[PDB]
Amino acid sequence: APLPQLRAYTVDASWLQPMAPLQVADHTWQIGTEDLTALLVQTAEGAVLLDGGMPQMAGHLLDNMKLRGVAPQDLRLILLSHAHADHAGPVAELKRRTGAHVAANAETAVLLARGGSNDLHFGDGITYPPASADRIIMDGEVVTVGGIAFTAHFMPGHTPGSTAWTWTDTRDGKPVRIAYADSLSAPGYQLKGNPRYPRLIEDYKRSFATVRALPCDLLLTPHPGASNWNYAVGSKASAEALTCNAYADAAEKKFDAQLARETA
Amino acid sequence: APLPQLRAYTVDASWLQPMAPLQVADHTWQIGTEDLTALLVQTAEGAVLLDGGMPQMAGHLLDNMKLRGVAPQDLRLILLSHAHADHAGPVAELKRRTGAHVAANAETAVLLARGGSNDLHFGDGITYPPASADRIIMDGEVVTVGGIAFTAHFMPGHTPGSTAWTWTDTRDGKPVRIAYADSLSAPGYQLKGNPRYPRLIEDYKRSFATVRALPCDLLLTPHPGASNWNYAVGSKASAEALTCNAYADAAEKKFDAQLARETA
Amino acid sequence: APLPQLRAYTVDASWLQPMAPLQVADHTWQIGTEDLTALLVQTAEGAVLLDGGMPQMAGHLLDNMKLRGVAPQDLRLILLSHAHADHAGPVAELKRRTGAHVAANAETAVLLARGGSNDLHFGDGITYPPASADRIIMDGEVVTVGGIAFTAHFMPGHTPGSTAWTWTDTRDGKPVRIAYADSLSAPGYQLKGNPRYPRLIEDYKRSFATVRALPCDLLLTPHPGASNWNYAVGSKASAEALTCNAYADAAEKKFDAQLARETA
Amino acid sequence: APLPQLRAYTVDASWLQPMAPLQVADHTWQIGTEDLTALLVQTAEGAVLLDGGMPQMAGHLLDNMKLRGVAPQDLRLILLSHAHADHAGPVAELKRRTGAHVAANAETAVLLARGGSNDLHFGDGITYPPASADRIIMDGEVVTVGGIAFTAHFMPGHTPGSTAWTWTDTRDGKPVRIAYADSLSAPGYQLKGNPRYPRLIEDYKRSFATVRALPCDLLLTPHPGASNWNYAVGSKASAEALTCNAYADAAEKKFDAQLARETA
Ligand SMILES: [Zn+2]
Ligand SMILES: [Zn+2]
Ligand SMILES: [Zn+2]
Ligand SMILES: [Zn+2]
Ligand SMILES: [Zn+2]
Ligand SMILES: [Zn+2]
Ligand SMILES: [Zn+2]
Ligand SMILES: [Zn+2]
Repeated sequence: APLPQLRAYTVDASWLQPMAPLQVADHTWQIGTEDLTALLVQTAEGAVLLDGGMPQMAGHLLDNMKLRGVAPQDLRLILLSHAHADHAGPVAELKRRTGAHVAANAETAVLLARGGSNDLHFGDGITYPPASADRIIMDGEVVTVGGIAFTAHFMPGHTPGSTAWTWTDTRDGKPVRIAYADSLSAPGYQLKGNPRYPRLIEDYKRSFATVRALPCDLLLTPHPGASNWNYAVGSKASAEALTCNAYADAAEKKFDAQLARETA
Repeated sequence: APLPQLRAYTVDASWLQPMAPLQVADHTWQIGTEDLTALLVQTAEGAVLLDGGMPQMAGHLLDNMKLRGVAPQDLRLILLSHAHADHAGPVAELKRRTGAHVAANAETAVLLARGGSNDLHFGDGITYPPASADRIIMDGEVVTVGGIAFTAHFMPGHTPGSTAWTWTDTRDGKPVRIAYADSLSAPGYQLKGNPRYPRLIEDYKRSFATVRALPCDLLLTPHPGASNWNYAVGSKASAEALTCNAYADAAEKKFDAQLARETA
Repeated sequence: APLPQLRAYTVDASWLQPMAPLQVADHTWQIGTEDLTALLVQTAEGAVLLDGGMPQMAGHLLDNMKLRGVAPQDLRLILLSHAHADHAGPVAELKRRTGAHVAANAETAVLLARGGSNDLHFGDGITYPPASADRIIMDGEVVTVGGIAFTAHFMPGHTPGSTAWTWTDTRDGKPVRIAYADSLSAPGYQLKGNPRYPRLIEDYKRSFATVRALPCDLLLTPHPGASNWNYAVGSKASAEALTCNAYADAAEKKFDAQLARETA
Repeated sequence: APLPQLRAYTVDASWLQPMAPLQVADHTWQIGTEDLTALLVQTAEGAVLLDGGMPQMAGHLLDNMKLRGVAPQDLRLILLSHAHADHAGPVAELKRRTGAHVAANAETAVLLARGGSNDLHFGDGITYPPASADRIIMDGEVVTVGGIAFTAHFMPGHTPGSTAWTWTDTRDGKPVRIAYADSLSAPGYQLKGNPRYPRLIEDYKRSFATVRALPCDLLLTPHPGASNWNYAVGSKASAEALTCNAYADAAEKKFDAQLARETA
C-alpha cells in the first residue's frame, strides 16, 4: 500500500467563471469571477488591485485590466484581504508580469511568503506560489495612490493577518464610502483551546466589533455571497447587499452557534 | 561638501562588559553582560537562549555556554524579547555556529529578517546582521523544550513584535514563576499621530495591563536596570528587583509624562 | 466555460512505496521509497539526510530514522541533490519537526524558497512547501558532521543548482568512496535557445565531464533506476549499478539524441 | 576590558562627492558620485538604474533622476554589478521610494538579502540594509525595458554573483556598444585554499577571459578609476578609458602578482 497521492485544491465552478468588468463606483471595478472578488481602482497615477482570486486567474485579471485601459506597467500596488489561495493565488505571477509592489501586514506577509503552507488550520492542504510583501502595513495606516487613500483595519480571525480596507470613491462626483471587509468565517476551524491559535475566540470577537464600526456606505467582501452581492446580475448586483452591521451580526451568530456545537 | 559618512551604533561600555554566568534559578542563568540580559535555560534535552545582546557578544555567549557544559550543538532554540540590535544582535551568527532554531512572532520575524533596518522610529540608524525565524509564534502559544514550557505574551509598543516570556523553574525543587518582560520605553518616539504606527498609544496602554497581570514571582528585563537588577553584585543581584506591577506602573508614568510633553 | 481547476502532481506508485532501511555502507542507509532515494548518514555527533523524496514522505522518513535509533532532534543537517518536488518535497516539514538545518548552493536555495514555483521549465506545475536554506554552499566546499566530510560538486543542467555529494564511508572498516550524483535528464526541456536558460547546453556538457571525474567506488542517484539500482531486491540492490563513467556516458547519449530531435 | 564597539564602514571622501548628471550616450547617464558609478538609462517606457553606490546616496540619486525628468515612479528596474555595500547600498530605500523591481542572479540575490553580511571575505564588516531580488537572472539572459536590451554576463570572482551588463545605445543615432563590467579586484582576499571559496582562482581566470570577449565600444566600471574614467572632468571624462582587453589584462597581472605574494 503506497503513500497517498497529492490532492489538488478544487473549488466550485462559479469561483472560476470569468466575468467582464462591473463598475462599483467612479474609480472602482470588480474584475474577478462571478464568485471571487478582485477590485481594480483606477487613479491618475496608476491602478491598485485588491485581491486576485485563484492562482489560475492571473491571465483573466490582466485581460480585464486591458479592457479598462490599464497596461501591465500601470499596476502600482496589490493589497490583500487575506493570504489564502483563493484570494492571493495569482499574486506571485502578477508581480512578475506587472512590476507592482505588494503591501501587507506582518502576519499576511509571512503567510504569503510560504505560499499558504503550514496554515494554522489547513496545514499544507491549500498552497499557492509564494510571494514577498514589499511594504509592511500597520493597523490604521493609510496607503495613498493617485490621491486615493486606503486605510487598513486589522480584523484577525479568519487568518491572523485578515485586513479590511476602506476608501472614499465618488458616484458621479458624490462621495461614497467603500469598505472591503475580510471573511469572518471559521470553516472547520477548531475554535476552543487551539494550540496554534490560543486567542482565536478573543480575536474574532474583537473583529466583529471592528467591522461594525467601519465607515461604510457600500460593503464588499472577498466572497461576494457573504455580503449578499450577486455579480452575475450586472447593474442589480448590489441591490441586496448587507450593511457592515448586518454582516458582522450574521457572522457572529454563525460563530456562536459553531462554538456551542464544538462544546457539544 | 561630500555626503556624510555612515555612523556606527555605539553604546555605553557597561553594555559590553562581560560577566561570568549568574544563576537565577535551578535551570536559568544570566550569561550576557553587566547591562544586557541574555538568559540560558538548561534542560535535559538541550538549552534555550532568550536574547543575545549586541552583535559582538556572540563569542562571549558561546564561551559562557561552554562554562555551563552546553556545547554549541546543544543549543536548540533562541527566543527574543524584541528584534533591536542590542538584543537580537548576534542571532545570525549564533544560528550559523550552533544549528539552533529561532522562534518569534510575525512582527519580530519580519524586523529580524531586515536586520533592524527600516525601523518604525530609528530608520536605518541601528542595524545588525539579518536572521530568519524558523517557527512563527502566536499570542499565548506554549513552546516546550526538555519539559520546560515557555508561554509567549504579546506586549506591543516598544516594537510591534515585543514579547514577554513566562516559565516556571525551581529554586532547590520549589517552583518559581519567572517573567522575562520586554522593554516598555519609547526612547525618542513620536507617540501621537505617528503615520508609521497609528495605534501606538493604544498598544502601549494595553501592554501596561498585560505586564501587570503576568504570573510572576521573579521579574527580569532585557535591560536589567529597568527592573532594578544589578548583575554586577552577584548573589545580591535581585535584591531590589521590581514586581510586574511596579515595573508596569513606573513605565506608564514615564509614558504619560512623555506624552504630555509631546503635546506641549 | 470556467477556468480549469488546479491539477495535482501525481507520480508512479513505486515512487510512493515505503521500504525498510537498506544499508549501503557502515554509516549510510537508504530510507526512502522503492523508487526515490533518501540517504541517512549516521555519525557520532548526529545524522545527515540527503534528499527527502515527495512531500508526503515526511512521516515515513521519521519512522525509518526511529528504526535506526535516530531521534528527531539528532538530525543535524539536510543536503539536497536538487530542489524539485520529488526530492525536496518534505524539507519544510522535516525542519519544523527536527530542528535540522538545510545547506544548499545559492541556486538551490532560491528555488527551495519559492517551493519549486516559477521553474525554468515547469512553471508552477510542480510546487511544494517552501523552505529556507540556512547555510549557503560553494562549489568544492566541504561540510563536516561527526567527522564525516561531504564535498559538494556543482553539476548544473537538470536544475541550475544541481549538486553531487561525495564522501568516504567504510564497509567493515575498509574505505568506500560514495558519490551521490544528481539527475542528468532533461525531461521535456527546450534545450536550444531557451530564453530562461541561455547556456543550458554548455552547462550540461560541463556537467557530464564533472560526473565522469568524481571519486567514486559506489554511485547512487536520486532516481535509483538512473544508476541501475534496484532497492526492492535488498542485498542484491547494487549488483548492476553503473559506474560514474557509464552513468555520464549514458546520460550524454540521451542528451545528444534529444538535442538532434529538437533540431529536427 | 569591555568588548569592542562596532565600527562604521568609512570610505574616501571622493566616493561621497555628489556630481550632476554626465551624459555617456544618447540614453545613458552617470548620476552617482565622482568616484562611484550609478548609471541611469532612460527609455520610452521608464528608466533603468545600474548600481546605486553607498547607502547614503539614495537622496542624491533621486535628485539627479528628477533633473533628468524621471519621476520616482518612472524607475522600473534596478540592475547590479555586485552586492557589496558601496554599489548596492541604497537599493532597499530606492525600492521603497520608487516601486522599482530588482533583477539579479541567484548569488547576488542571496547576498543582497542578507545585507552583505556573512561575506565570504569580509564577514559582517561591511553591511547595508537588506533587499529582495524580484527577478532571478541566468547567464546570458536578456532583460528588455522600453526596447533597450540588457544582456547579463556572469563574471564570478570579486563576488560569486559578479555580473557584467552589455547594451547598445546610440551617439547621435549611431550605435555604441556599452559594457558595464564588474570589479576584478581581490582586496585582501585569501586566494589559495580558501575554505569558503575553493574554486576562487578558477573563477577569476575564467572571468578575465569573459571580460576580454565582451562586445564593447565603451567600457565603464563600478569604480571609475579601474577603467581610467575621470568623472570630474566632464566632457573629457572618457578620454583615457581602457578597452575591455586592457582592463582584463591589467586585472590579471595584479591578480597573478598577488597570488605569487600569497604563496610567498
Ligand atoms: Zn480564507
Ligand atoms: Zn476565501
Ligand atoms: Zn529596543
Ligand atoms: Zn534595548
Ligand atoms: Zn528533477
Ligand atoms: Zn526527480
Ligand atoms: Zn566590491
Ligand atoms: Zn566597490
